[PDB]
Amino acid sequence: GYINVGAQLGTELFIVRQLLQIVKQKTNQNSVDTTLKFTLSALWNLTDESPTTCRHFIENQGLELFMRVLESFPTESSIQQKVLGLLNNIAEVQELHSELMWKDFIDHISSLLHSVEVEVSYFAAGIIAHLISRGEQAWTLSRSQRNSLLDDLHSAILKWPTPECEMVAYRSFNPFFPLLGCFTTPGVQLWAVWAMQHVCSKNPSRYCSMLIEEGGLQHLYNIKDHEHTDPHVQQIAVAILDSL
Amino acid sequence: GYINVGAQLGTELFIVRQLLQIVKQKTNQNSVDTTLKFTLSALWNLTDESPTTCRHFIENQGLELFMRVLESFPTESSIQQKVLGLLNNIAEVQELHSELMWKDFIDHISSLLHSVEVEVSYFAAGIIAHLISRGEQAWTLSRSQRNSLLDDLHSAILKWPTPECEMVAYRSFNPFFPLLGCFTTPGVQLWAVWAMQHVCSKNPSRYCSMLIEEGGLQHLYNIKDHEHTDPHVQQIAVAILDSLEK
Repeated sequence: GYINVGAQLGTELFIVRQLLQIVKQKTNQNSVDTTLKFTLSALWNLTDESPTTCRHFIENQGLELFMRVLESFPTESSIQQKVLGLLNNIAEVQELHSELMWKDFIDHISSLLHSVEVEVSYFAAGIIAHLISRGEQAWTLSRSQRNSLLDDLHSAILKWPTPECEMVAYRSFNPFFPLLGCFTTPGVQLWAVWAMQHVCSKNPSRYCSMLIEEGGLQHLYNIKDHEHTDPHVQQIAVAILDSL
Repeated sequence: GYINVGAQLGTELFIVRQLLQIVKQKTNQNSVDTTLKFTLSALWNLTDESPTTCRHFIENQGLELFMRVLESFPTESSIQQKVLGLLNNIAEVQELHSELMWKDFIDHISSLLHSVEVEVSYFAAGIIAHLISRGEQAWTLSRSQRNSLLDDLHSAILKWPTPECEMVAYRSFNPFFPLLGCFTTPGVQLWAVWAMQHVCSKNPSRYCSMLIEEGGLQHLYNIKDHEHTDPHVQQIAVAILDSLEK
């Protein structure tokens, strides 16, 4: 039994609200506890493929709470991966795009995009890739930054070694397929195919089939035979292809 | 994206721990507020048809804390309803039966059975009907208390007025069906049939179809033909029968 029809949703957004509180007290205490990392992980996981959870996160001042954990724990890369991992999930939500066009934010993840630790800059890239993928009209901050970041995206990826373990898990590749078509912005394209290549080669049982069943092959073959394609994007896309 | 495959179980049992802590903190400040009430509601909903959550609750000192909740707010009937609704979900998980064989726990539930609020009494009854259902074998507490609870369970159900609104929600009637076959212990069936009639009465669009789909009719049709049946248990049988018969 449960309390009333339609009440499970309110319970989940309440849980979000309480987790964010635990984040706010751990940050006031400057206390990098296991409870705090458990909490950032819970938030991260609850925003996976949940625009509703993501919008609740934004409306409870989450974006500013998290800019503040990034500034309070500058040397904590585990904390930085979970923060940015969630912000990557937010970045996937189109209607939340304007909410992320804040300058203290872009400027911060833009710093993290140049972290040499792929477990941190992979998600900073994901955020940026998703935002740029809208671009033109949608970019309401420094048009020089968008054009700058588009090059920093493309070049940070080239430097990335392959990760030790899996840094991330996906239930679906659908949020990547819009990126795959962004020929005019090759770093956007390059993060998506790099992302796909990474998870497929670490755990092909789960992901190679997922990739094929959601039509990913179509998109990858589409990059390949659209031969006016960035060569680094072509490189990875044909490497994902000849592996299936 | 999310942290790693199969990690939603660790995060949700972490949630159960953090909610229990908020209960502990609100109880400690005598703060009966929206946070406390949301947190009880959250624990209630999270234990719905979820033996892992029920077990994590018991393994993280849930039972002790919730009785400390009943003892701290003895007139807060909204708190009591939520507390007893969770404990009713736990009373459904047979693996957990023994963990609820604590006389101090049962004393609380027996006492709340006599509440003048059906919204509170209904859930004490539910914990009791399920526990008496497990059979005199699994009842590691007194037999003189097990039987008196059956007389009280049965006589309480017949005192209850029609509640104003739906008191509870369910996704499946399955946990009730074993209760329907307790011809030995009538008040246990009476809770089951009263509860089904309550939700069909208040929300037939939802429950009249759910009850039929899950094979509830044959369980009721068992009660209509078995002639050595409790009369009150039998009359609710037929009234639900005809109501479901559209």
